[PDB]
Amino acid sequence: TPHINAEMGDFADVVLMPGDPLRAKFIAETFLQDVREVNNVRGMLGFTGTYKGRKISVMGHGMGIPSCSIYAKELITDFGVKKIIRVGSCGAVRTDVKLRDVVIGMGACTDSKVNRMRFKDHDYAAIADFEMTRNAVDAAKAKGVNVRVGNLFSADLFYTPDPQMFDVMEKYGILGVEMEAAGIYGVAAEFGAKALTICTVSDHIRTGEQTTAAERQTTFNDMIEIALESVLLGDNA
Amino acid sequence: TPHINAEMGDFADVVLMPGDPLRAKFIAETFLQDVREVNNVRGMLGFTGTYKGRKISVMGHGMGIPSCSIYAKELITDFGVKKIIRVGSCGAVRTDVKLRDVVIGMGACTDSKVNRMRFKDHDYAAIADFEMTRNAVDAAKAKGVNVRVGNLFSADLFYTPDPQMFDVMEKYGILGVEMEAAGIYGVAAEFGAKALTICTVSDHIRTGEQTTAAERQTTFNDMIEIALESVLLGDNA
Amino acid sequence: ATPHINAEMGDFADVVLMPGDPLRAKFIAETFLQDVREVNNVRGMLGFTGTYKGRKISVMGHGMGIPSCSIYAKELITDFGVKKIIRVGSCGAVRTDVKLRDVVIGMGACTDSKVNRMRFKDHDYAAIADFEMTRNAVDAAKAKGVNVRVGNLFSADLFYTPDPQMFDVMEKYGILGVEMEAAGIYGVAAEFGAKALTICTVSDHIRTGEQTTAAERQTTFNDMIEIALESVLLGDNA
Amino acid sequence: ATPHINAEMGDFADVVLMPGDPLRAKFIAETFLQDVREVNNVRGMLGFTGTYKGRKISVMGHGMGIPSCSIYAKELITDFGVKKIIRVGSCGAVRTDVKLRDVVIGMGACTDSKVNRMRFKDHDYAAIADFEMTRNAVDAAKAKGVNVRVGNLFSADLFYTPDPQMFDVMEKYGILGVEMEAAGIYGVAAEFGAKALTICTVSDHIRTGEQTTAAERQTTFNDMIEIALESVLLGDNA
Amino acid sequence: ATPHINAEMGDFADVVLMPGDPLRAKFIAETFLQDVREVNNVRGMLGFTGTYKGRKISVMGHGMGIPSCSIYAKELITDFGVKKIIRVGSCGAVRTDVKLRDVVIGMGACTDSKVNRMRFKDHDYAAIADFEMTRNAVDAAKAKGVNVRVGNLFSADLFYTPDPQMFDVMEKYGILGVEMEAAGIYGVAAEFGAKALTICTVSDHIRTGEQTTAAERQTTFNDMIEIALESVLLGDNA
Amino acid sequence: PHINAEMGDFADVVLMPGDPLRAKFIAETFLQDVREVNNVRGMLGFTGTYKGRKISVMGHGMGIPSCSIYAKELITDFGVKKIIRVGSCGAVRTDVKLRDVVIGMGACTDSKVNRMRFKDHDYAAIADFEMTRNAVDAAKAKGVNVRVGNLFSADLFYTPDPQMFDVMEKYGILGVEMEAAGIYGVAAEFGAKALTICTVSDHIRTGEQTTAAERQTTFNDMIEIALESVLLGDNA
Ligand SMILES: O=c1[nH]cnc2c(C[N@@H+]3C[C@H](CO)[C@@H](O)C3)c[nH]c12
Ligand SMILES: O=c1[nH]cnc2c(C[N@@H+]3C[C@H](CO)[C@@H](O)C3)c[nH]c12
Ligand SMILES: O=c1[nH]cnc2c(C[N@@H+]3C[C@H](CO)[C@@H](O)C3)c[nH]c12
Ligand SMILES: O=c1[nH]cnc2c(C[N@@H+]3C[C@H](CO)[C@@H](O)C3)c[nH]c12
Ligand SMILES: O=c1[nH]cnc2c(C[N@@H+]3C[C@H](CO)[C@@H](O)C3)c[nH]c12
Ligand SMILES: O=c1[nH]cnc2c(C[N@@H+]3C[C@H](CO)[C@@H](O)C3)c[nH]c12
Repeated sequence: TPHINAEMGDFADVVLMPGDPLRAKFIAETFLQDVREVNNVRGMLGFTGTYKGRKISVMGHGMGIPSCSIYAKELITDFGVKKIIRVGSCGAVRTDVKLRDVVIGMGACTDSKVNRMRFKDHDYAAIADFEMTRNAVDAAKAKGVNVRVGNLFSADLFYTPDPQMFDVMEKYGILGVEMEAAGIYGVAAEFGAKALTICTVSDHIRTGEQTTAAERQTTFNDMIEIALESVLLGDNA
Repeated sequence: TPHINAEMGDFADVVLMPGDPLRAKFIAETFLQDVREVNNVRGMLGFTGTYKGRKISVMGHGMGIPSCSIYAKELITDFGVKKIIRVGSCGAVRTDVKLRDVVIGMGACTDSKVNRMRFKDHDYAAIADFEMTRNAVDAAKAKGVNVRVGNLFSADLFYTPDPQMFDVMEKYGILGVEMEAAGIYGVAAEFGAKALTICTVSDHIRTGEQTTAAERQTTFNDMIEIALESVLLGDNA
Repeated sequence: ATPHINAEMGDFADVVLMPGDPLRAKFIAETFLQDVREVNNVRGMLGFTGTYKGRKISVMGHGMGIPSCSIYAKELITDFGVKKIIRVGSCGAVRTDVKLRDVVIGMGACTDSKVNRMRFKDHDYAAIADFEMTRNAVDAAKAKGVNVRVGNLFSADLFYTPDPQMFDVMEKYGILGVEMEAAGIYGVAAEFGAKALTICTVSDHIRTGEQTTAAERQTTFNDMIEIALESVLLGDNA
Repeated sequence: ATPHINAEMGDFADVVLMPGDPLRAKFIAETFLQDVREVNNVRGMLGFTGTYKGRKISVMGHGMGIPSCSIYAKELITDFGVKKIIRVGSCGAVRTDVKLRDVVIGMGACTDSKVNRMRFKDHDYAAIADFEMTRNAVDAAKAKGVNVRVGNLFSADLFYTPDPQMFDVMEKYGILGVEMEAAGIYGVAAEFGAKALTICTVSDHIRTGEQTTAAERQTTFNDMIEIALESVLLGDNA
Repeated sequence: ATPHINAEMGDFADVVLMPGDPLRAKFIAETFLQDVREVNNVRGMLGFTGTYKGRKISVMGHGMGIPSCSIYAKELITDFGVKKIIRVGSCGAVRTDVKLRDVVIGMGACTDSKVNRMRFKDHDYAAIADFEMTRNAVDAAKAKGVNVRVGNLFSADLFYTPDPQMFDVMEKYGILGVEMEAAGIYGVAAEFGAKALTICTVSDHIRTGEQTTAAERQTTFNDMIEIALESVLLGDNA
Repeated sequence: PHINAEMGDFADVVLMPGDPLRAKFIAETFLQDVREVNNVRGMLGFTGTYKGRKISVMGHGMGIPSCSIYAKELITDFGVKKIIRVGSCGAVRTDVKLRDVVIGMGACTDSKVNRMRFKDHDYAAIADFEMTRNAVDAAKAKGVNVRVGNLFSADLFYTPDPQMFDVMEKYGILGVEMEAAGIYGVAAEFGAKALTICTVSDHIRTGEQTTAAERQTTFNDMIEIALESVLLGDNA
């Protein structure tokens, strides 16, 4: 394809995907052994290595539902990928969610039309795989990292013309605003694979508190430990 | 209210709700001790008793999203109910789902407009509470009952003018078609409570197999054992 | 053979009155009809057949909301040969000039349900009653000396609506009562080639909170039933 | 004055018949009314006032389509005090049992326009006629010996539709005629607190392709006009 | 042979100027063309053909609103061989920097109609003009010394809108004028493989309340006509 | 969070491909005195001169949600007046061929973004007229045949509704890409100007495809046209 210049075999059966290809590089270099770069078309870096002896890939998916939908579809159909774990950032709308909290999207709401296009303009509930979600919760408990599990909201406009929607999201308990989960979940169902999104809170939409671009690139490590350990728990169940 | 003729305290903090009030009567009489009838307005029978010493209520919610939304809302706001477990029936679209299989709706798709009305016409992912879902999966393992966990589809028209939509549901891995879960999940989120739907497959939309009215009323009991045992798991943290 | 109705063909009259509440159906049958038999009780959704002034009449609950009544209406028509359904409901008022216990006739029913969009290529289906059944009801009310208003109902999906401002829009557009069923019954009647009408008694005022008791709703809205039954006789004789 | 009507208050009767075609309005005024004066001609949209059997009546074109007729109907109601509008239209049939020159009465009007969604918070507004006006029309037809059907019209935005399959849906749902205006007139009437009814003569059959000529539509659809005018007299007399 | 146009193939030029108002079409033809003949008068929708500087040109009313103009535009294209339509309309301004009598050129047209959703599987169809026709109009305006703005129109279905707040949105997004047709004409031109452009003169200012008279709209918006006619000659000579 | 540059680092005109490596190629190949001004998330951006005139080029990533972020921030935070997207697209018409250049006077879409801006009505996502004319005139001067008309900005490359391509073809859509309608909505929202010019990299019907290297470094016509169009705009 125009998007992935790898050969079949180059990816593991599980791929962790941040939006930022530079965070994918940092993740692979910091957590994995015997790392090879396996993709670089359009600068969208992907890598394969081992974590505690288990093959794991890590590859950026870019920002937004249309970008990540391409990469996730191709990994599943063209490279045999079974599980995708998005390891993202997100913005908090709830006053009881703080910067650097880790949130797990058992569901993802969205203002995109992509799932309506798949589902005859009805409401498709964009959900994670249950066992992957359980694995992540159990991994977080073993690492002593607090998590909340619930709904994300995958937005199409970061610079939204309707900020009042944040109040609606908050009323409905949305844990974090990001731009991808509902898309990845729709692709996973469409093409018969499994996915989960875990995010670290990088911005507070109410308070204005934020992290730097450097922090987002190299500093959200709890979520990656949880993600990797969750894979091992899923293998051994 | 016009729908419930009970006093606060008459209901437990957890209520199991089938659509059929006669199934509610059967559940209470068969599984609970010291049962009392606490509601009978419009014939929508509700009961309260104990299960292994633990206070539990069971009450009908009627058919369809508009019916069950009324009862779920009132139990939460007027009677202090913290958890609702819908114990329903459903129609299968998948070739690997059989009559009497028990399915757990971690999400519920829908063709209703009710969540759009709540959510500014965007896609609200109607999801169960994660811990209640985990409790149900764990209770099923302990009871030796096979389950599948994933998406239900809550339909507004049992007699649908669009049977092709079943093919779409199948392609997206929908485990069962019922008429309520998405509405119950929307209410639970709106009013700050927790819910889960567990259903027994009563019809197969592809094979044409159907159970009788009597079977639906009194024979789908694995789901009830799972529901009740899941409550006890939830209490024990 | 259906999961919803445990009757045999023949058990229902060609005209069925339908309240949402099966206990109201029981009260209607026992109060207004002779030689009554119970003909359905699956899911507690009581139905009955008797005679009114010698004419066969059935009365059966349809439950709350469009998805509930759609199932029962469809089955009565296709499986039991029912020609006419008259919903005999309650409703909540939004207009200042509509009062508790007024009787309102839904020539049309607006809705916030998606069911008619599903039937009609996502366009606007005008959910309307049968014209002659509507005329029969107006004439029967006139003959009884009971005032009625004839116009639009609004069939809501959420009794506990997250958008109460919509009641203002309903009032501005002259909606006579809010209930939860008419637009669904009208869509089923058109889909399956039968006739329907919804008549409702105002049981609540949505602006003021004025309310009737559960017992009042179940046994006490009699004018609408006399109007419904007499309207059937007018229709037979026309 | 508005850009659309160059008449003075008082120039219109409290009842206005409205065909889409200003030349049919001219025909109606010349053929059925006495003491006629022309009261509007802006944009060629001819309107007239005279008397029928002594009763003041106006007749004015509304143009083709919902956006055109919405402008005229609103202004007549709010600026000229009009109480009742009877659209006297043509329509295209989709049913086999509906034939050229049949008269149909639109107790409701479905639509593929977005205008009533704009008025009604994107829900389904059931665009309905006034009940008494409808009854008056049905009764007048009976007195004139003209067979009518009473039911749903479908008010299309696109005469040359990109979705002819929709006609099959219309036919299933018993749609009596396809025109382009009623649902818009009924929305305006409700919005601004007046009463309206649409009566149409079948001028095309969508299935057989048979079409009446322009001249036949302009000056030959007498039954619907006789029905409309007599229906007004019925409405006056309770 | 259509119900809407009583003309023969060849009666129309390959280019037709279309205002909404048939009386403006008459004024345009009589004022600007030589050897004029009337070629349509069905429904009072006057159409004419003559020459401009020796070049055959037609001018015909399209009526108010998308459904009206969609019928005439389609038939001109498919039945009379028309290749270009230039709508020469009026519009209402929402911007503070747009004044009465300004000429605006609609390289695009937004809309609240459902017609393009019906053509385009309920997605967003960008209703655009033909580029070269747009260029020709800009260049003709420069040659005629007439200031123009080129950008988006908004084609409304409800002149009497229940949502005046939308004007604030239009203004934010730079909408140059509110009219009722352009999006519909552009949708038909794309559907049937022809070319269109809408040029409008500001007749009302929605914020200041300034309004031109019916007479002004009919006969005084002539800069846009000079631009339209000269733009055709440029298009021929490219 | 997305751009690590100071005010003044971008020219008033920015060319934007989706591919940051194509941005690098454009800067290296067509501009002088180039410096890299952004690299956050790998989304490379550069500023240099074309025939003496200051010009920037920066990737926008794939899809409406990605490019809407970059375009917004360039306008509001970096004072950018004109954005010219220099993209690829897939053809659906039989008379549109690989390597053909197409100019999006308008962009249709299946995204909800403009509905969210425009009270759920139809916003006609259009280019700036003069930028469009400049590009057409520049193409004529370069002797490059262009078609000018509607693009279609898709949200799903791997669409579940391939029948829609038939509808696009009927309606004359020149190319399918994933960005224009979003960039045009942002430009209107924040009061700037934009145009999309694309090279056909795929034929959606025939299956003809250019390689990834071809997309990255061989679509020169559209770049020459974009840069020359800027000079025409300066001088008109
Ligand atoms: O405030 C926000 N709104 C929407 N998404 C995010 C995210 C998550 N990301 C990061 C990135 C946009 O900065 C896109 O991939 C989605 C962090 N903060 C926010
Ligand atoms: O085939 C089906 N379609 C939709 N729902 C159900 C259900 C679940 N219920 C049972 C009941 C309708 O029979 C309503 O409460 C939803 C079982 N089978 C089906
Ligand atoms: O305030 C109201 N909102 C909606 N419906 C009703 C009705 C009519 N019914 C009664 C019942 C809900 O109480 C449902 O079947 C529709 C009475 N009051 C109201
Ligand atoms: O075949 C049809 N389709 C839609 N409308 C009409 C009508 C009614 N009119 C007549 C006119 C278009 O001819 C417009 O005002 C609506 C007659 N025939 C048809
Ligand atoms: O304020 C306005 N709103 C909508 N359209 C127009 C127009 C343009 N026309 C004129 C005519 C309505 O007066 C219809 O054909 C559209 C001028 N002013 C306005
Ligand atoms: O076949 C296609 N469908 C949708 N977009 C494109 C494009 C244009 N791009 C390239 C890139 C996806 O390959 C995204 O930025 C939009 C080229 N070919 C196609």
